[PDB]
Amino acid sequence: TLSILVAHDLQRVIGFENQLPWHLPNDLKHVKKLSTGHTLVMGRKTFESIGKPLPNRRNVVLTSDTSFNVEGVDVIHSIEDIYQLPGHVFIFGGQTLFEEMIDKVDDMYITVIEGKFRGDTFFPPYTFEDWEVASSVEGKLDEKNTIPHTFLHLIRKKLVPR
Ligand SMILES: NC(=O)c1ccc[n+]([C@@H]2O[C@H](COP(=O)([O-])OP(=O)(O)OC[C@H]3O[C@@H](n4cnc5c(N)ncnc54)[C@H](OP(=O)(O)O)[C@@H]3O)[C@@H](O)[C@H]2O)c1
Ligand SMILES: COc1ccc([C@H]2c3cc(OC)c(OC)cc3CNN2C(=O)CCc2cc(Cc3cnc(N)nc3N)cc(OC)c2OC)cc1
Repeated sequence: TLSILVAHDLQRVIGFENQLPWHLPNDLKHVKKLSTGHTLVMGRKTFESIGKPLPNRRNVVLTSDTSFNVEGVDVIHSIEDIYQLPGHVFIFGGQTLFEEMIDKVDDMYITVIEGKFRGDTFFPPYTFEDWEVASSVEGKLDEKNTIPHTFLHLIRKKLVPR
């Protein structure tokens, strides 16, 4: 099973200057809960943004750099390699990988950041015409989590004759 895992704002911004534009602890907890025990596939720039592999899960980094070899990270050099990874694979970012994989994945776990941030990287456009909302859950707010956000689980709709 192959899934997208992403947070994007009301304009589909996902990043600014190789960082998340928002500070939202709850969403990182969301990521931790969904991806723990499973596999993360991310592009080279996304990895360097995090700097280290995330614990208790397989970290896979896609890069053309044959010299890439980081402790705790498996490396792949093409998209085709993704499909031979076992278990639940989460496409973890960033913009380039999302663009390459949005037409290939079974489902998407999207955190809609209900605000407008300055960004320089975006999630590709998509329509709910093509995706069923398996679940939609408002994130709870507090003094440490102040930006409204909604957790979506979207599943690709089957094309049928009507
Ligand atoms: N949910 C979120 O909000 C979220 C999640 C993740 C990341 N982000 C953000 O996304 C932004 C980064 O996105 P990005 O598009 O600039 O970078 P990216 O997708 O993380 O990394 C791009 C790099 O991935 C490698 N790559 C991608 N496709 C490849 C292929 N087919 N074959 C070989 N290598 C491939 C290349 O690395 P080489 O150049 O080394 O070959 C490419 O330069 C950051 O701002 C980050 O904050 C946001
Ligand atoms: C306050 O609660 C926290 C704070 C930090 C974390 C820690 C953490 C620390 C751990 O060890 C204790 C651990 O072990 C199990 C697991 C985890 C899990 N994630 N963590 C991170 O640092 C990664 C955060 C992060 C993600 C993404 C991608 C992403 C973003 N969002 C969406 N929706 N999709 C996504 N593809 C991009 C980032 O930059 C570009 C980034 O860096 C800020 C966990 C919980």
